[PDB]
Amino acid sequence: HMCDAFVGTWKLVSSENFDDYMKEVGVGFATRKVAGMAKPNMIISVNGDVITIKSESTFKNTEISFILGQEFDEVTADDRKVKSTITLDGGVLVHVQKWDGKSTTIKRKREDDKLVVECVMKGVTSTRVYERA
Ligand SMILES: [C][C][C][C][C][C]SC1=NC([O])=N([C]C2=[C]N=[C][C]=[C]2)C([S])=N1
Repeated sequence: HMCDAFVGTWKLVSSENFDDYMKEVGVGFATRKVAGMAKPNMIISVNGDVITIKSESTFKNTEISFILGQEFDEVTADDRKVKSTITLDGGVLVHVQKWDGKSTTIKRKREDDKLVVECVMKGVTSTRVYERA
């Protein structure tokens, strides 16, 4: 019952600073535009120790599966090849991506009836709020 409050199908309801976050990450113009237009559903499931997170939109359908604390290689929606580790820290799922000497952290937390995603790259934070579908 690790992560139960995260499990489910979630729909994006608001975004702030995502274009600026993607700029800082290095996402190019055309991908930023089409990805910033995405209205993703985030689908989170658990089977034993394996957590799966899917992001589905008209831009891309992506899926990762992982065990907490155990690094994996990921291809991101914007085609970076990154090394990822996801942990649960005080109720927050913390996802760190490392590539080309850079790092970004994506945090997922439950707040009221929302799932709030905070994406940080150097000084820039984007907040992406989801509700149950
Ligand atoms: C750069 C990226 C792009 C994307 C595109 C599509 S939409 C979406 N997806 C996803 O997954 N998410 C989570 C994350 C991850 N990573 C990073 C950040 C975040 C969100 S909130 N949204």
